[PDB]
Amino acid sequence: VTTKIVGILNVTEANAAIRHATDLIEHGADVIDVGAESTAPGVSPITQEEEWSRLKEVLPEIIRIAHNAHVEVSIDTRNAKTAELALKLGVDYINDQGGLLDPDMPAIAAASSAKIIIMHHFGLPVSQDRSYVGQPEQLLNEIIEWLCSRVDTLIAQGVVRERIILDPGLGFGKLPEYSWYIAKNIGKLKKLGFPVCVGHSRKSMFSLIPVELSERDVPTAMLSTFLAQQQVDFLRVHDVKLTGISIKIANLLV
Ligand SMILES: Nc1nc2ncc(COP(=O)(O)O)nc2c(=O)[nH]1
Ligand code: NA
Repeated sequence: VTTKIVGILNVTEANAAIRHATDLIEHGADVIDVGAESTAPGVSPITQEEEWSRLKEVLPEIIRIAHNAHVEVSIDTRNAKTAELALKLGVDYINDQGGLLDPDMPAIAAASSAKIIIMHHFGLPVSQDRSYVGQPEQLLNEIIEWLCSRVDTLIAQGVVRERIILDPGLGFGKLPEYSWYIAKNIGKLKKLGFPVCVGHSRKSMFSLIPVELSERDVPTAMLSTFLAQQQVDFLRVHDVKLTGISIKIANLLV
């Protein structure tokens, strides 16, 4: 099971971010995903310029410390300019949570040879007015078509096919029942032949198993084990130690 641990580093103090990145490295992260725009339901969006001013103080040291430890760095942004600036600093992935919502994102990814995650959503920020209703199978078919259209855009604009990673965006306009349905059927997304990233960690989908937000890391790890068994290529998680345990258990079940 080649599943990589993508440790979440939210910077929404610079010194505290460096300490968190260091702890994520020491507990076994394969990638540090650095993000400065909270996408939580009540959050109003910040500008790309404000986003970058939060990142530019921490990203050089995080990149140095991670690369020194042979850990990669991902930039979690919907803005092509932020991805471009982060790429100049040396990050390894664009985690394009907007899924080419910025029309300049393909040019940035292609001109940088970076790996790119594109994540499905019903618009950002999330809204209860923009939420899927209907048959769960049809939702999965829609997510696949939405992602495939964006894959085509990237390849046409010069992004190599091997560098594209697909993420269904659990929770983004997806009520808990639908997010579990997608996770359970993640193999159908995997059958497209692209690496898959899943971001289930602490998500409101766990409200369905009455587990409140503060206690969700252990339930997250239970699902992490299942996702690792399905050969999901990247898990975007808060607790890197527990996720390492989940992947080792999946390996022992092969
Ligand atoms: N690729 C990807 N990126 C993401 N970025 C942010 C969040 C929001 O979750 P957080 O508030 O816990 O960071 N979820 C995802 C996700 O599921 N996939
Ligand atoms: Na590296």
